[PDB]
Amino acid sequence: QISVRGLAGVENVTELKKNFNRHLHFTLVKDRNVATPRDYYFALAHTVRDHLVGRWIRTQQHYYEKDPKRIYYLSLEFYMGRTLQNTMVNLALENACDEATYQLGLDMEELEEIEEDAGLGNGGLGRLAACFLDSMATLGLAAYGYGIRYEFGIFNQKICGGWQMEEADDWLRYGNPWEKARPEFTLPVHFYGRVEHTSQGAKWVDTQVVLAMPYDTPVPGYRNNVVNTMRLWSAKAPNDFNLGYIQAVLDRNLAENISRVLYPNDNFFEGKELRLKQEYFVVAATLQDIIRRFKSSNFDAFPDKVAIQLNDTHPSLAIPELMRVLVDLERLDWDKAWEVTVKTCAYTNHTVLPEALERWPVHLLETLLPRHLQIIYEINQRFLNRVAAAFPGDVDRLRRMSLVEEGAVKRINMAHLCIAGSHAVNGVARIHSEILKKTIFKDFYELEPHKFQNKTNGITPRRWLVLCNPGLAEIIAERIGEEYISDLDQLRKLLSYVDDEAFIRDVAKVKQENKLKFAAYLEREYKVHINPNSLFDVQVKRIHEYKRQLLNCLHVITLYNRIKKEPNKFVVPRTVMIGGKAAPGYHMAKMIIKLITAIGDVVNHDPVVGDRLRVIFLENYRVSLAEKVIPAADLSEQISTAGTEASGTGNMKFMLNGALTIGTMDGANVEMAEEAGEENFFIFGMRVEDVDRLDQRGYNAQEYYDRIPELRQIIEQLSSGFFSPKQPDLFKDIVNMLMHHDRFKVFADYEEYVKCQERVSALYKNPREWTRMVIRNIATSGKFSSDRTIAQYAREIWGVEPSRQRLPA
Amino acid sequence: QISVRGLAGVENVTELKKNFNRHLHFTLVKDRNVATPRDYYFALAHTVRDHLVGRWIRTQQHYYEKDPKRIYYLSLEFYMGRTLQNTMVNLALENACDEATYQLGLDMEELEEIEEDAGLGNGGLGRLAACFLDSMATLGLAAYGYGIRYEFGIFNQKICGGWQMEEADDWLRYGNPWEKARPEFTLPVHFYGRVEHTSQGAKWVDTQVVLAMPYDTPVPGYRNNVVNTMRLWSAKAPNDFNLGYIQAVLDRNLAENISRVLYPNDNFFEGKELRLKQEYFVVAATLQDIIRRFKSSNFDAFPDKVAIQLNDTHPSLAIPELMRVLVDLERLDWDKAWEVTVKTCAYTNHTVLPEALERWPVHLLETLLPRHLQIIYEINQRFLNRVAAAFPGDVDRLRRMSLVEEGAVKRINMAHLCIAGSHAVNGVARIHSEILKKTIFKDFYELEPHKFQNKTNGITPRRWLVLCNPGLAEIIAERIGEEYISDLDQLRKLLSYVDDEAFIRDVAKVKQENKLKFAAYLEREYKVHINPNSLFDVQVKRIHEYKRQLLNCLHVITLYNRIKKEPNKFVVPRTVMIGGKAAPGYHMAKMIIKLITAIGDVVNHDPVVGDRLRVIFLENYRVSLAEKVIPAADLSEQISTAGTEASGTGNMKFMLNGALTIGTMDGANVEMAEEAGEENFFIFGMRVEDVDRLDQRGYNAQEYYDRIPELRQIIEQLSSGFFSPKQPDLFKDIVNMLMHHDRFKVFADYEEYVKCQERVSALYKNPREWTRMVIRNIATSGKFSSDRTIAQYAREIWGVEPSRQRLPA
Ligand SMILES: O=c1cc(-c2ccc(F)cc2)oc2cc(O)cc(O)c12
Ligand SMILES: O=c1cc(-c2ccc(F)cc2)oc2cc(O)cc(O)c12
Repeated sequence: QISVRGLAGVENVTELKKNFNRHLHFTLVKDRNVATPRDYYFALAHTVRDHLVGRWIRTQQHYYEKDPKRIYYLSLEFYMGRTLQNTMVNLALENACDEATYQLGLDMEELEEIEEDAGLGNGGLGRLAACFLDSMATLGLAAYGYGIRYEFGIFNQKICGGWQMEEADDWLRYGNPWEKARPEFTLPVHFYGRVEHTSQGAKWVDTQVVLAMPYDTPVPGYRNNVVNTMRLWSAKAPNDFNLGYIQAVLDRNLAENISRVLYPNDNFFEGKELRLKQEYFVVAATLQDIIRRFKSSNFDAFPDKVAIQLNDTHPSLAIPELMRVLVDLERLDWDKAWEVTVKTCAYTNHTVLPEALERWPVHLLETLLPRHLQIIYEINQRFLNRVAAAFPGDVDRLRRMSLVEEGAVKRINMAHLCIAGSHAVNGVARIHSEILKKTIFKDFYELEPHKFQNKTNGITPRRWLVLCNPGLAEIIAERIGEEYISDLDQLRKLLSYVDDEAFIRDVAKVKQENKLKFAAYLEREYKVHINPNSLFDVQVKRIHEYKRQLLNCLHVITLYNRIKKEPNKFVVPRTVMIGGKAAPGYHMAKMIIKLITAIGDVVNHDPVVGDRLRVIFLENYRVSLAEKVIPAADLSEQISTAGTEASGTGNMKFMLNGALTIGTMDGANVEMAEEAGEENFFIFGMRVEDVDRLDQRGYNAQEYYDRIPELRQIIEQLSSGFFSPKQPDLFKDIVNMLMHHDRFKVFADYEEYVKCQERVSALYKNPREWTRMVIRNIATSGKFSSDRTIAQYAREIWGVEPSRQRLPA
Repeated sequence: QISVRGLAGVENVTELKKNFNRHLHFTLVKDRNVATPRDYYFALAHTVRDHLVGRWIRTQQHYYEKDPKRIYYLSLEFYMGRTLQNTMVNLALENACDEATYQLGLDMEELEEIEEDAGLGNGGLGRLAACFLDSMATLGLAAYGYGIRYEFGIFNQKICGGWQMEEADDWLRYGNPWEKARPEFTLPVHFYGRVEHTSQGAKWVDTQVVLAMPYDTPVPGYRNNVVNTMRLWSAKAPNDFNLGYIQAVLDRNLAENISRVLYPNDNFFEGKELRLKQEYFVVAATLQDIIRRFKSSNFDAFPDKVAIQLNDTHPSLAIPELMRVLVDLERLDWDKAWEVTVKTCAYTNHTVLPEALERWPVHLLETLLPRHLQIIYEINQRFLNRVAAAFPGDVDRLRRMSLVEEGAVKRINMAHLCIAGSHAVNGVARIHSEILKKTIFKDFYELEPHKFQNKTNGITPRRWLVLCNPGLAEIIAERIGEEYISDLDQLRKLLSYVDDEAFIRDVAKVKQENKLKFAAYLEREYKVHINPNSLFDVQVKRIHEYKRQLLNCLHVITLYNRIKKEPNKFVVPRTVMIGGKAAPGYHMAKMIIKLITAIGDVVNHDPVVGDRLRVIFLENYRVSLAEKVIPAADLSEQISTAGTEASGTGNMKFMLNGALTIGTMDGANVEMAEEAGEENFFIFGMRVEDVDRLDQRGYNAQEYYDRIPELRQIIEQLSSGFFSPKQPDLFKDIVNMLMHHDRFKVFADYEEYVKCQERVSALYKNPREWTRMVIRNIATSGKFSSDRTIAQYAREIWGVEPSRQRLPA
């Protein structure tokens, strides 16, 4: 059909069809008379998996022969989404499979929809890991993703009576054809026990053993024939475990609970034992595997052969674990073991919000990991000795920098552990990296300025353009070729097309087609009727106070009130779509979801409004829904309070896909506006400096309420029960937070947000100028490719050279 | 190599090799450089599975088209063992695979050893189910095995310090290539709740739902291209289940515990709730599936299209369940629903031992299955009304026959439910069936004499001859052809060879080869050194008081004492091998294992004994060990107290494989001796009538102890600590039971057992006459083919005609 989807050759097609029918018969044990669409999906998945195998075997082979430095990306989260379409894209099989399936009388797009998302992450951090794996494969790095194969990923979200309800995400019920179990590489992980000191060193004894069984998933690079590995551990009980009889067998569950379920908190730390178990489990199994590989190539060369990247502090125990192995098992002296550890490990920080910081109570570590605690204290002592020598007399510095926090309960600051034990610490956007150096890690920065770097986040243009937006991919490719898909900076060439009538027509056409398709998807799957001619105003991301969905709610209510005041006046019609999950125990986040739906109930059913204003809560926001809605968006809402959103990646996805951004100077928004030019971005609100000025004098929300009549009216509607006539006090908690306890200064930005929203509507009245600005955005979106990010990691942290050379087929 | 293993054609072999290499690459994702023997096993398993698929699809297809009466064998146990070799045998692929693997440089026999047993049963009952599936497929019956896919089968048995230790049988760790998950046929099963009565009948409401997900395993018939289905249910939680968050997900375990583990009791009832859950779970899912199939062909024709065979009372709830569906859901009147139920259901009884009888407390049924209880009471009332009309005034009869037993706790007699709700009740050997009519079911028999039948047990000559003893299979086939493998009566033709010098030579040679192979297997796997020239005296079966392993121990100790008395006298050398599992909570059974090993410690280490007497406990007796040891045996020990062993099947396996039997007139032993002639069997001990005479006057063990000096010496050795020098009182419980509380009258049979054992040794001194008697045994073993058994079931219970006609390939 379209060119970027590749060739459908006669041979190729015939072959895919034969293999499809072979899998249906032999793999699925079905004839064409009893097969369901699910069987068909499975037959196709196996057929495509077949094309990976040789490449996967050869790539792993090639790494053994060449022995390059290996990158180990340790994450508790990999937010992969669906694998089928991504695999086809990367193997150039898409058109061939479309053709092959078509000829069997099947719609490939209908089959694609049957695949469960691998929702093994919460949000930005987990998706960053996924984009990274794609880029690392595309850049020919010998890189391995290591995590946990959770039986249950992020919960499926249902709305009932406007409230979020959580359901178990049983993504493995029907089987996963993409993974290969490797039981022969099963490893023991130890817990509990106690430490004996002997003649020749400390001994960790009387432990409980859980086994870690690995599952490997192929990670194909873009058309280079590279297939890297994602290795995820599953917990299994040993067979002597517990071993009246029945109960002992049933108690095997206790041990396997470790890999059972993803904790569904985004930027929130919950200090539960099961969570620490997961953190140690992935670290212990991963490090044994790393060391085993290494010895099949003296520890002096370890950092020349191994890089370990820590995705947040979740795998911070890799630092004490590597020490434990080097010192207790391999019998290296402390100082050498330490040198090796620091040169191997690097730490990526993802947020400055205090409630996200991992601070583990000591009593927990004491019981579960007694040896690791001793090692942590030893690290703390030696670290503080270095600090005291550098800053003699500065006792306050000593307590601020300690890995151990005194207080009610003593805790370990895992972020402090990470900085101490890493040769590099990076934030995830320039402004975030600056804030790390100015504020929370200032002391660490003054001690070791060389450790601190920036690596601005990115997204893969494979999933986030070619895959989800083939029509845009194609019109770009018509003008400038296909090379940009693995070299996104090439999009700058689109700037010479900003005054091309045909290209303007194409850009707008693709946007319109995307909106029609999405509007249809809404009606089919969720019986809702949206005007496709309206401006699509979308905020999709986890529900959070800092992300300020509430600010969007205030704008929505304002438009509503303006319409009612003057019903017979023109306004640019909008569909406001808001979507995301709240963490199950985050009450405020759950109230915001309810507020959103309650506004919809009023707005969507008002006859005077008509199709001028629609408010839709998009249920079950996940990767596969992002792929649908992001291409359909006109306006991206990126409206976190300045200094709170470390980077964001949603922002970049929308820039790439032809939406304009309304946002604060926060996270990568600053770099996006810099790349596109401020005149091509809808910037509003306090800067970082403004927020600090307001904090110095104190944030009084009442001042805003007293001075802005439009705002007062909204707060009164909320309070009086305009939005909740049966429970008039439903939203008392919300009004109250906004008036008395708003950490995120919603009111402070309200006035500038509304004015800036008026400028958006004004530009939308002028399609040509809208589209011209869109082009300026897409054309400058190159920096935000994860290819750029990973090449920066490779060169400035890992000490490896990326490559775009094909392995042989 | 050998003829019964089939042709290895050039095409066949080439083809298997291609498919083997295809699976290694594509299925297992391995090159020949990294593959382990386990990978090789898996590649072969997939390759053989491929040959089943078309046949499986066509057979299921054929049953839909022809719509024959369907047989549903409901068992909580299917003791399948390994599948690979059995599949090859039934598809005639064995030599071809041997050749194909050989050419790849692999030993097929080494690969076969890597397969886990599917140990989804305890002993006789579970193995009977497996043999039946084989026969039903071989006789072209449209038959389905229905059970539970336990995650853990019968525990792996280790001996430590002579004691049994249990380990979890994690048979699914590496995957099962033989099963196909069918998630699309998932069904709800309900538990708990309460009953509302309405205008239109009773309604079971507020239930908890567990899902039943089926896994299908192919059951190939012998060379007829028939492949039937074994469908096993796995328990899965619904996704709204429990749905703070984490705990709700972790609690999904509660529901899935149902299919987690096989209860390891043989002929023992344990009234645990989890066990009742399993019983209902398999019944509820099975019946929905049966009815669904039926409606895709009015309930008047149900029994013309459906037979349900109940393997013991374990699935007795099928009777109230079928009523519940017919009455509550389908709205049939009681009497019609009942007629349908009786005409559909048939009950096989497996034992008369009182501790095996399922008697479920009412409070348990009340809570878990309140509707089923009401239906059971309704059945009871109507049944007792029929009894009162037939036997007016006989109040005692009424209480004896009640389905409900009064007492401490009220209980339901599930066996009574089965007789009431079945058109046929069979025992499992002639003498057992007679005892059912004379004793425990006399009342039921007097009411409905037409219900009571015999169906003498059998074993499949595929697994139990061709597969485990190819060398015997071959020399038989040399004289009489291959037809006997599916028509075992043909073995009678061997009687014309009883005076053939060559055939005598062959029989003895094969026995000798089997003993060499087994003796080697002992050294390799368990570092033990046995004289292959000795008589192999084997007792393999579950450890039980009724099976009288202790009687064997007494004989062993007697030979020991005789040798010591007169060291310099000739005795026929013996290896006594005893093996089997004790139920984990059966203290006595566990003490017997320890006694066995303690005798070995004394006997095997006595220099004066030499290699004249060896005592070996065979660890982890299971199906795949039976396949090795049974062909190697000279003497089969079948020595249960008369009237206790309903049938036995071990007895038949050994008769088929060239061992002579020493046994009591118990179970099928009576029919075996009748088939072979008593002169060709070593019969000893009390008959049934003798046991009854002894019970009438009282069993005084002391009388035996006082009159038999040889016996007194043994009891004194036991007591004084001859066998346990460090714990002198170790065996106090055993001496005590033997002296004061022996239900099984070990002493009563001791004297006759020893004399009869002397006759065995005497015949063994004469190889030619030994072998001639062996031939008379093999030659008359035809009746004990499960083909005979199933043809009897088909004709006299199910109302279907067996067939030996090939389906097209
Ligand atoms: O997931 C959560 C996130 C947040 C949060 C608040 C404010 C920030 F700035 C950042 C995160 O708070 C919580 C409070 C709870 O009691 C339970 C929760 O699950 C959360
Ligand atoms: O598995 C068992 C079998 C028997 C048994 C005894 C005598 C017979 F005649 C038959 C069976 O007794 C038991 C007693 C227990 O306390 C626990 C057990 O697990 C068992």
